[PDB]
Amino acid sequence: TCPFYKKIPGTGFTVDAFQYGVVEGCTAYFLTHFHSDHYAGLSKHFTFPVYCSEITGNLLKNKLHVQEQYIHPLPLDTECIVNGVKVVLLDANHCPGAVMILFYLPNGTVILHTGDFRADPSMERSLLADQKVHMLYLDTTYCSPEYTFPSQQEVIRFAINTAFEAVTLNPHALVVCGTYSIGKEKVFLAIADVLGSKVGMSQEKYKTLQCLNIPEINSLITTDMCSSLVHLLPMMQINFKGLQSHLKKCGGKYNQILAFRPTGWTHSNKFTRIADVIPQTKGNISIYGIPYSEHSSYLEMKRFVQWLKPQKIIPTVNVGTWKSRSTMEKYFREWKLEAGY
Ligand code: NI
Repeated sequence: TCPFYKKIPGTGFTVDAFQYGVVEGCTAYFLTHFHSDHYAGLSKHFTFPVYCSEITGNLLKNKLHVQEQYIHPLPLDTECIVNGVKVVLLDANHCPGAVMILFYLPNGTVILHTGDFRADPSMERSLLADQKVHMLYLDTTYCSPEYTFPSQQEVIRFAINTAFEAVTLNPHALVVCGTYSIGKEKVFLAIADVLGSKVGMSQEKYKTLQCLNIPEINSLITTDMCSSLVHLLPMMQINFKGLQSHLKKCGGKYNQILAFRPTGWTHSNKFTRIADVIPQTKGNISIYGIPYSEHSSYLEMKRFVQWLKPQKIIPTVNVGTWKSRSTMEKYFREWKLEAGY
């Protein structure tokens, strides 16, 4: 049954609630981004209205085969009316098409649902600056102080230099990148750019990237593996056995694989810097895990919430244990006391 933290009170609205069948009294279903835990339930046999971004729209149409009539895309940074309630979609700085949603309730209450996000100081100069937020439904994925990680810019610099070096030393070395969802496209595209290659992928994956309104995308990707020296594979296949297997398949064109696994956080972040990261090697195969996060670090989250100063916070991640809930409420109190709201 639909949990409370996916219901928007004083509306007929839910957010990311597609796996509970028909939710008693919902007139419009919001989808924040195209990730499977969030869209779980949608299919071609869905007949209620779905509100989302243009890009999340292209993906529901073309990947899930939801029918054109039930997909309601909205532009970002624009005041829009939906069943008599003013709403605004903002960029969540998560994966492509990922949005936060502001609800302006008839009674004067104002609600922000972050979906998944990586908080940034640039959000402090959006339409959020213009008025007061009473409730915050918050992505709390890394809501604990141990969770530190570098900026996206730093991680990309590391990857670019690592790849460029290894390929300038051995022109017969292949770079391979893992993927299982949308998001994190920058890793493989920035590596391809430094190497003057296009990225090579399956037909299912090419299709997915065609949905994302990436500028000049036809110039950056391809389904011809042979012409491309950066290859995407399913993340499951990023291990010694899977890569060895894939090296066989290239037909004596390459003698070395360098590979990148974009992890989230990993306990090595408590002891080591980005500059100091080392791969796992076995023969002509090396695999780097790199901490490219599309979620807030603890400090980024804290800063955002302290600037926003909401009256109530309702977490949407790590809600399933009493220990998690309790730990989060302590950090929310600390934040509120340190900042005076
Ligand atoms: Ni997500």
